Amino acid sequence: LDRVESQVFLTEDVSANDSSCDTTACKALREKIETRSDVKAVRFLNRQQAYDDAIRKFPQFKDVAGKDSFPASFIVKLENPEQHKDFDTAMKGQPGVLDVLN
Repeated sequence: LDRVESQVFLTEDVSANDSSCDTTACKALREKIETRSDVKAVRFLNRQQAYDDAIRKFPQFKDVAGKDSFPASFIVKLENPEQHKDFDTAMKGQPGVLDVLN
């Protein structure tokens, strides 16, 4: 068990109709994250998965949310939980990054 993971949400261009992070922008951002010395692993959650996860927890949005109104993200494992503070800051300053949680 990793105690914490970082979730890096992507702006709407990065993830558009991209189910597996196969577009130029998504790959460019993944590579910028993966090659950081403080990053252990990265996995991608597409817009469809983000919708399913959100609507599961908040069905109230069902009538107003389009199938792509929930941002995609990278779930990132760091080498240790202490590394999350400066990682978050760095990620928030990356073109294509919407927000960072945890």
